[PDB]
Amino acid sequence: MNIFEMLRIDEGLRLEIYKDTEGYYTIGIGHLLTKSPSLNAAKSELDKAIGRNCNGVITKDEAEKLFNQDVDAAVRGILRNAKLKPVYDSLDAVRRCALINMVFQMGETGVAGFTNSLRMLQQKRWDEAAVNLAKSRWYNQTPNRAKRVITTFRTGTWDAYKNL
Repeated sequence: MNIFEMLRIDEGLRLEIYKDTEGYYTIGIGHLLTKSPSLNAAKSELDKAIGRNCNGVITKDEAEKLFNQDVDAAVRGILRNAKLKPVYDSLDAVRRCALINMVFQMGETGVAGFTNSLRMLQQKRWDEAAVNLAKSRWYNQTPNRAKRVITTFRTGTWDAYKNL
């Protein structure tokens, strides 16, 4: 299991514009297009992102290309962030995938806000961090995905995904 397979399980693959859990316009493998209510704004962002007139639909290849960019941007983002970098540096390989997953879903800014949880992971207090991470809007809104990530931080194994 690796970061790509993990995120592909959590996000799914859709080749037509769709609305995410929060109601925003998304395409491919969790690629957020716009928070704007306009399907037109969305379609415009889409063509800009692909470099073609897509008319709301993309190919598998296009979805994967966007996915490759997003994952890369997530990693570079963590590495450039004063709050996340040190946490990332401190973790083992599997747990690193867990942090990457959070950043891909909620952005650098959002994860950087989990101050106390970040501190606990850094200290390797696994159980305590899992309990703190569950006290969030994130967990309440997307509990099955949050649980998978949380289990990953808890155990340092891919058990939560070996099912899926």
